[PDB]
Amino acid sequence: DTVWDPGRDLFLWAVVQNNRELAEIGWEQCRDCIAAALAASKILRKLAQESGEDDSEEATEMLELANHYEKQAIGVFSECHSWDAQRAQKLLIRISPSWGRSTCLWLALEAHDKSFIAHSGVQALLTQIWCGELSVDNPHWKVLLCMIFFPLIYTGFLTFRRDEDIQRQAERTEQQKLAMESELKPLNCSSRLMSFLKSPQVKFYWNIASYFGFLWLFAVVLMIDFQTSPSWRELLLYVWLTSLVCEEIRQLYHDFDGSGFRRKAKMYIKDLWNILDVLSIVLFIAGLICRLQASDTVFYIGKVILCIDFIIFCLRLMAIFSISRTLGPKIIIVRRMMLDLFFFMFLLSIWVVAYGVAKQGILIENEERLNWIIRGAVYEPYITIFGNFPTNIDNTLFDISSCSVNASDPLKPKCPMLNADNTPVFPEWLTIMMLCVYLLFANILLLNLLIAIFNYTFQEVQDNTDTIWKFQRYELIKEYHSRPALPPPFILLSHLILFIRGVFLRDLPQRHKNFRQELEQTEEEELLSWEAYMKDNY
Amino acid sequence: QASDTVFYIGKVILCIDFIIFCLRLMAIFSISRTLGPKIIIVRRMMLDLFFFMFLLSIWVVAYGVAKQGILIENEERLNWIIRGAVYEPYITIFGNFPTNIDNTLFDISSCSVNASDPLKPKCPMLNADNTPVFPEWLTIMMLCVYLLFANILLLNLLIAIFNY
Repeated sequence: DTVWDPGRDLFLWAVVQNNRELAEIGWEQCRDCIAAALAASKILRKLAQESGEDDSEEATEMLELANHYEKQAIGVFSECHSWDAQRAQKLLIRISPSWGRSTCLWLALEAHDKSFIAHSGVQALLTQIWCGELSVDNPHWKVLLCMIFFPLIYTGFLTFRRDEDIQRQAERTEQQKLAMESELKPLNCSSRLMSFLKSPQVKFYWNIASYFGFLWLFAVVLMIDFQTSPSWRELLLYVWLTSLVCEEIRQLYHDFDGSGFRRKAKMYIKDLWNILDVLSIVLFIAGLICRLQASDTVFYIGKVILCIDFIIFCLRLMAIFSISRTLGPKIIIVRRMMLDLFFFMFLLSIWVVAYGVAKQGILIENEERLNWIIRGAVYEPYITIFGNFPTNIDNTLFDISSCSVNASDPLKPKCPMLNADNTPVFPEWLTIMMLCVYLLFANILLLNLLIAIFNYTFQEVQDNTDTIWKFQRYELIKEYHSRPALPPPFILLSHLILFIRGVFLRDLPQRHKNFRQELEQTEEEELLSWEAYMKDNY
Repeated sequence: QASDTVFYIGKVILCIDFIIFCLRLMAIFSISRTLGPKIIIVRRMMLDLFFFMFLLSIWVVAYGVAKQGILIENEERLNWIIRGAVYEPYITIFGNFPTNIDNTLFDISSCSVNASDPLKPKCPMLNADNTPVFPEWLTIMMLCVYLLFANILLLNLLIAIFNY
């Protein structure tokens, strides 16, 4: 390892001391370019976010320089993409031996470069990867219908990359022959299908089908099949849950940056949507302990916890429907304004408690029943505000309250205090006027402010959305490419097969064999000379 | 065709087609400049509603299966399962909130028998006589959180799409 180029030594020495006029000379000397520019971007952003004490320097100069080298990298790549894209992707994938055998895409990905990853060629690369073996630009309706009937693929209803490239190559050859006048693999017949059943667009649909199947099975075990002893349906439930846990654990340790511990754990625990799986897998096991404990009263609470966890297992499907571009920026706007509602509800609750304590204090004597105090002080006003205003006026002296006794026990509040017989000493129209002022302040003045917050924020947030979704689009795609092909009911058998392959003591994976690529010698030399010529054009 | 039962369905299809013959008049009232760009805006945002309705329907099915699973034993009647699991929550969400609290132990449900047939659901399971073993205020609190998430958090997003 550690091959010698003179270029990166001078460039690195110029970069780490934050000197612009040396670095702009150094970059024109480097053999390969794009990897160097993105590497300098990552070095400077790490060095800025670590220092934090010399506020002026790190706050201005290093971030300006890092954004500048980001702009240089985008410019060089967009100049290479206009020429001939089919070598541009190989430029984007390859291992660069100069910078420590890391690739180029990973450097841009790690360094939080939102602007380089939104460039059109890299999005086309990700779409061509996620799209699998079957060629892109084929509409989803056809794809799902081909998933419905398996031999329609062998008949041919969706186009393929191999045959399109063969036809394009034959057309180019015919064009060259016609201009004169006046390499590419052939297509397989049987393995067509087995190659179709590995693209991630297929596995996402089979996994979402198995996820609806899990919801069906859990509902039919929870409502109908529950008993004090386990059935076969509940055993199928058990094993299918543990299969989901096992596939999550095996997709931890087989990712890239696999060497070492807790880095991917620190990556995973950071964000909000992982909390749901982390809660639910624990609470399910708590339910199984309580379920198997086999007691008189505990069995009830064990059913209770599991009925609570079904809400969570239903709730994490909405994050799965974040993938689509149409529903992508919708959820983040709902996520953004969650915080204000609790403080707003608190502000309203102060007002309703005040109204209730006043109302019950005015025309009612000291009542010894604390449950009647709370039910007529917080509850009845909180139930008043949402009813309709002609329905809300429910005010007479004597309908159901009883008070000759201290507190008729069977659900009777204390009567209002009376001066004349069947007459309130307090005028009823004072109650009417007070209730009108109260509900007038409640409806129009509070909730319309609450509404008014959301519309302005929604209008304001529109401009910056396009990028973060693309970054998350990569954050999704890499998972399913490292998942076994079988649906999750059988992921246990493939996990066992993977472990039995693993204990064989032989390990030469094709794991990410379309992410990390190592070139031959002459292809690399001609490629680097090509891109250096493109930089000198730029 | 002049049959016993087909004549009914033949009247049915024609009564369906009258909706369509009434529906194509709105496209005729696209000619005027005042009503011209109005219809295209309605036409543009049709697609999102189905996905939004699906997202809401997941939440209501979850709530219903939880609610009927908690305080009711295994019921053999599949029609009662679907009517108390999908329908009663889907009818709950559009009623008014004081009207929505319709919760007592014993009004119309009958369960000494496996399933009184004439439109009677199974009774909630009881510990004491005429008392739910499950506290009623837990049902109240759960329903408050449920309708709080249903009203303000979903449909205002649905509204917010159209204005922008």
